[PDB]
Amino acid sequence: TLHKERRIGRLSVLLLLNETQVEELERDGWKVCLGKVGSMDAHKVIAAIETASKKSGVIQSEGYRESHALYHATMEALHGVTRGEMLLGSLLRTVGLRFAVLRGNPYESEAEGDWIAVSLYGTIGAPIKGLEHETFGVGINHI
Amino acid sequence: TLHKERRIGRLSVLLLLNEAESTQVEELERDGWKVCLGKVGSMDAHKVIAAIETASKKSGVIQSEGYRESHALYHATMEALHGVTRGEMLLGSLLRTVGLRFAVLRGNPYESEAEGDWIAVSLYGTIGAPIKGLEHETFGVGINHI
Amino acid sequence: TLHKERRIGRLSVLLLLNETQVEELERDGWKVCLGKVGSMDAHKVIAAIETASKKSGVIQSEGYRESHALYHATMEALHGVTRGEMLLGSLLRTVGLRFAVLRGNPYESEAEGDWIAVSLYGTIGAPIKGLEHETFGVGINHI
Amino acid sequence: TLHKERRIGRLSVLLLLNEAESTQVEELERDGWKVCLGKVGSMDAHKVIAAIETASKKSGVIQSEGYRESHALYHATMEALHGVTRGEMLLGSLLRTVGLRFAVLRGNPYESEAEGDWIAVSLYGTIGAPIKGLEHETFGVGINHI
Amino acid sequence: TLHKERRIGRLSVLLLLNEAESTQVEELERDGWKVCLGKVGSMDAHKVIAAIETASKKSGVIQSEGYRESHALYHATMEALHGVTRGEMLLGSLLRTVGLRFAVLRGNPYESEAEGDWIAVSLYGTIGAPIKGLEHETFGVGINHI
Amino acid sequence: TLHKERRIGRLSVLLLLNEAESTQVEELERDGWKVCLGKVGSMDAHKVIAAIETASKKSGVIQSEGYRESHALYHATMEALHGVTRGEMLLGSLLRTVGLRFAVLRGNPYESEAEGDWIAVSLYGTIGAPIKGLEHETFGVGINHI
Ligand SMILES: N[C@@H](Cc1c[nH]c[nH+]1)C(=O)O
Ligand SMILES: N[C@@H](Cc1c[nH]c[nH+]1)C(=O)O
Ligand SMILES: N[C@@H](Cc1c[nH]c[nH+]1)C(=O)O
Ligand SMILES: N[C@@H](Cc1c[nH]c[nH+]1)C(=O)O
Ligand SMILES: N[C@@H](Cc1c[nH]c[nH+]1)C(=O)O
Ligand SMILES: N[C@@H](Cc1c[nH]c[nH+]1)C(=O)O
Ligand SMILES: [Mn+2]
Ligand SMILES: [Mn+2]
Ligand SMILES: [Mn+2]
Ligand SMILES: [Mn+2]
Ligand SMILES: [Mn+2]
Ligand SMILES: [Mn+2]
Repeated sequence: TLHKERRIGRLSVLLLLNETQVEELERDGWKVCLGKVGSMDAHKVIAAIETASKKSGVIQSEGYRESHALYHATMEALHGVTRGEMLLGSLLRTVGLRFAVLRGNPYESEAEGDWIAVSLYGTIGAPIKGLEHETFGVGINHI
Repeated sequence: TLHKERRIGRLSVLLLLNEAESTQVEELERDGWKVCLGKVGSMDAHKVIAAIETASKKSGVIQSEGYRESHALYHATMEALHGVTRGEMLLGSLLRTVGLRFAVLRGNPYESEAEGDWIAVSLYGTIGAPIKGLEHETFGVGINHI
Repeated sequence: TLHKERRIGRLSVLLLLNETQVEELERDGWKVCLGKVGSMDAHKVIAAIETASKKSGVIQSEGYRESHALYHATMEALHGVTRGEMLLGSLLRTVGLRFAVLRGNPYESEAEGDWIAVSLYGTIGAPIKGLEHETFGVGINHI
Repeated sequence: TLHKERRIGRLSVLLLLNEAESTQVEELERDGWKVCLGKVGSMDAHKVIAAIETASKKSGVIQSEGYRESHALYHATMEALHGVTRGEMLLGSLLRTVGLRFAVLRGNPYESEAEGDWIAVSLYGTIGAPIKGLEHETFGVGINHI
Repeated sequence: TLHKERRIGRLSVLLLLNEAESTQVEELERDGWKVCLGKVGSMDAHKVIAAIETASKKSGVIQSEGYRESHALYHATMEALHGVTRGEMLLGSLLRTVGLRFAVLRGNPYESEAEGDWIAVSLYGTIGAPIKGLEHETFGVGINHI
Repeated sequence: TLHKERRIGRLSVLLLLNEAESTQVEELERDGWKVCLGKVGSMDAHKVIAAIETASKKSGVIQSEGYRESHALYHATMEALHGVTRGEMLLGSLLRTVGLRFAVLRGNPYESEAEGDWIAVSLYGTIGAPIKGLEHETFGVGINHI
């Protein structure tokens, strides 16, 4: 059962859209990461979220287990951004994204352990400036 | 070019995530924005499409008669369900259910008036098993022209 | 190398859209089947094409090999009709379709054997009359 | 309701499959139809999207300036590539190539003028390995509102 | 680094395809593996998932309480179904059915004791028309951290 | 009806996972099966496909000339890749790579001599980040009539 006050998905988004909310979240038991990425190569958008998440202390740089949790969460977020085909550049479109990574327990029971949320917000469009609209994605996984 | 003050997607989400109590709906409307808000919980994805659709028709978000409007919204709803289902646009057949809250926002988000009106379909809620506690959050935003 | 005069895909479509072209095609070495299907259940659209194909002599009712060839071809056609999600009814949409099945060799070499083409044309829309547009699909497989 | 005389999809295909030599383009145009025709062969799917797009811009099928037009056509091209790729919208990364012919038709296909204008993207050609003979036919039709 | 002697994927599959007075489930358990075997035949995916989840909770492979382990086993099954369905995670609605045998394995397949527990869902059986003899083999394996 | 002794899927997989002075390829060939084994590691799907196709044509599993058998082996590989990629048939473009071992088997797995020849492509290895130790097992099997 989700704890009304710690819905990690909702929080990672509210954090992503508003222009230190991080301090507040960190004051509560949240591990938080933030970054920007503009690319037409999905692997760059993925490598950046991983690099940022490991740089800050959101997930362990050592081992595979947390990288697995984060990778799959990003994949679930990239789904909301690409809507059907997980392709950017190859389908003549590129993204300018802002992302947010949260790690912690969103449930009432302490036995649920930590979970990780990957959130993406920005524009998706043609390889030109004024040719795009908003794109959103949120990935949630157990870690 | 886009607007810092009129990003239909961002806005539509803000309204979706906020519980109370103030009227963020009044603000958007007063500002040339057609807005809809409803909540749907189903094991059938078609019920979620119908729900949003109908509400978008009662509240003059889109036109009740015709198809051109109902079409731009169908794909918006669809593109919103991708973020929600992430891969397989299936719920009950995949032993999963959704408890959702939705927001349909219609209006032009561009600096240039020539871009015409657009519509966004944002979704939020939970996705998990048929049983109550087992689940986590699920998000989805769809932006179509109209 | 395809034989300019016997492009099975092109022929199954030209046959599907025009209001006996079948006789002519049959006069050449083509096995042809025709039918109509209106449904919100994909399995019905699939079972009809199979039933029609076996009734007429397009494929063998006996055995699995030809049913396999036809099933996969229909699946490839259903892709063009559903565009992304192979769902009709469950995604609040239904179809009224006309289909065409062709069997024969479309290549210059006789060693290419027979191939089978599944073609679909009609409307895809809401569970209401004047709320739809055209949908098309063509599946091609070796048999 | 639809028209027996103005089904943008059916028509767009007829023009695509016919080789000569008469001018079926003259007929459609004379009858309030924006029409485009080109051929593209690529191992890169983006080149097929660009090709159709650009031609639709040179020939005033859609508007060169703005986005609202370029958007309705992108999804049409996309929905057309589903019929072509059938599952994975990939070509070269899946060791396959396409030799295509495309037709972009813009105009209203409904009995009621209120439905506004629509655009269809039909594709036809071959899909097979990089080598010449190895391949079979491939078809795809995309219909978006605009 | 995957400990060459404890490759959870490979083992679960070998168990799955083994015709054997010789219990392999015994060895696997003597060694720290929690093992579960089953069989479910159906034209409904949600029944296969359900069948695997219930067998897993009854035997001790995963916890009956809490979401965490259920979430882990769910996505793992999902990934195994991908191999079985190859494209469209649908059975009856695409006029096809499956007769599966299934293994679920839990343990640490790595050298480092920090990797913790992982889980593998493995499927093997047939897939084909509702009619008895028209079908061919199908296989699927999903691995996930738990 | 799948002849219990010649289940092409199961065999190809067992061969794939077998550590063995004991050649199984021998028995399979003594019995009418055309067998091919290989290994390809890469972050490019088109290389895996290519690798399988070349090995298959060099050894005699499929004809080097004509499209028919190539078309058969192509879709079969495609279906096997689905299990390996589970959702997105992409490797490097999704920051991941695979180290596969592969078997290709050709023969009639049915009782009736009319079913003719069928073909199975089976894959097993790892999938994970470009960096050495971060990965887990992956499996895939595609069956098709040839
Ligand atoms: N609007 C498109 C992206 C795009 C590319 N070019 C123009 N638009 C989408 O939904 O992804
Ligand atoms: N975790 C699943 C939903 C679910 C099904 N059962 C339990 N949870 C998802 O991401 O959609
Ligand atoms: N036009 C939709 C179908 C639909 C259902 N309801 C309205 N439209 C499509 O592309 O499939
Ligand atoms: N047959 C493949 C294309 C192909 C690749 N290589 C040979 N043919 C398809 O249906 O797309
Ligand atoms: N051969 C089909 C199953 C099937 C349906 N009808 C006949 N066979 C598959 O690969 O899923
Ligand atoms: N675990 C991923 C592969 C991966 C990419 N990065 C790390 N691991 C998969 O299931 O494909
Ligand atoms: Mn993984
Ligand atoms: Mn549509
Ligand atoms: Mn099959
Ligand atoms: Mn778009
Ligand atoms: Mn989940
Ligand atoms: Mn093919």
